Amino acid sequence: TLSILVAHDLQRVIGFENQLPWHLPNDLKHVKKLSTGHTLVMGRKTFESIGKPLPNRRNVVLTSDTSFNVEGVDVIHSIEDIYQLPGHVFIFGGQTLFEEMIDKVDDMYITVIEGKFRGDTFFPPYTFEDWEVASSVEGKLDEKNTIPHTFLHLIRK
Ligand SMILES: NC(=O)C1=CN([C@@H]2O[C@H](COP(=O)(O)OP(=O)(O)OC[C@H]3O[C@@H](n4cnc5c(N)ncnc54)[C@H](OP(=O)(O)O)[C@@H]3O)[C@@H](O)[C@H]2O)C=CC1
Ligand SMILES: CCc1nc(N)nc(N)c1C#C[C@@H](C)c1cc(OC)cc(-c2ccncc2)c1
Repeated sequence: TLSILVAHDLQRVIGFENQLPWHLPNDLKHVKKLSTGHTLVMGRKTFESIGKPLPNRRNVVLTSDTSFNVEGVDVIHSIEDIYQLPGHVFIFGGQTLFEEMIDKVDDMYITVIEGKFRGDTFFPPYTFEDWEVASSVEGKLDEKNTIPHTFLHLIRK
């Protein structure tokens, strides 16, 4: 299985100055649940914005930099290398990788942040005409999660 995993706002904003424009604990819990034991694939900027691999899953970074070798990180150099990864593989970001992979994924796990943030990086446009709603779950609000959000699992038609 090849899946996208993304949090985007109402305008499909995903990033601002190599950070997430929002803090949402629930969505981190969502990601843990979903990806632990599996593989995450990310572009070099996405990785470098955190600088440390996520524990308890396979962290793969795509880059043209042939001297990239962070401990706990496996490296790939082409889009093609993705199809050679065994298991459930999550396209994890960022914008440029999402743009390359959106027409190739089986399904998408989208967290919709029901807000409008300033951004410089965006999830590619998509229409529901192409995607079946497998599930739509409204996120729960509290003191730690103050921003409305919806977990969408979308499967290609
Ligand atoms: N909200 C969310 O769910 C997510 C948001 N983000 C955000 O996205 C932003 C980063 O996005 P973006 O700027 O597009 O960068 P990316 O994370 O997509 O990384 C881009 C880099 O990945 C490498 N790469 C991509 N495609 C290829 C290829 N086909 N062959 C070889 N290398 C390739 C290149 O690295 P190199 O230059 O070294 O060759 C390229 O410069 C950040 O702001 C981050 O916060 C990221 C993930 C999720
Ligand atoms: C969760 C935010 C998020 N939510 C959703 N629904 N999809 C995503 N693809 C991302 C994402 C992402 C990128 C920016 C990322 C890469 C990374 O490299 C492994 C570590 C983290 C991270 C680890 C723990 N705490 C904060 C951030 C985030």
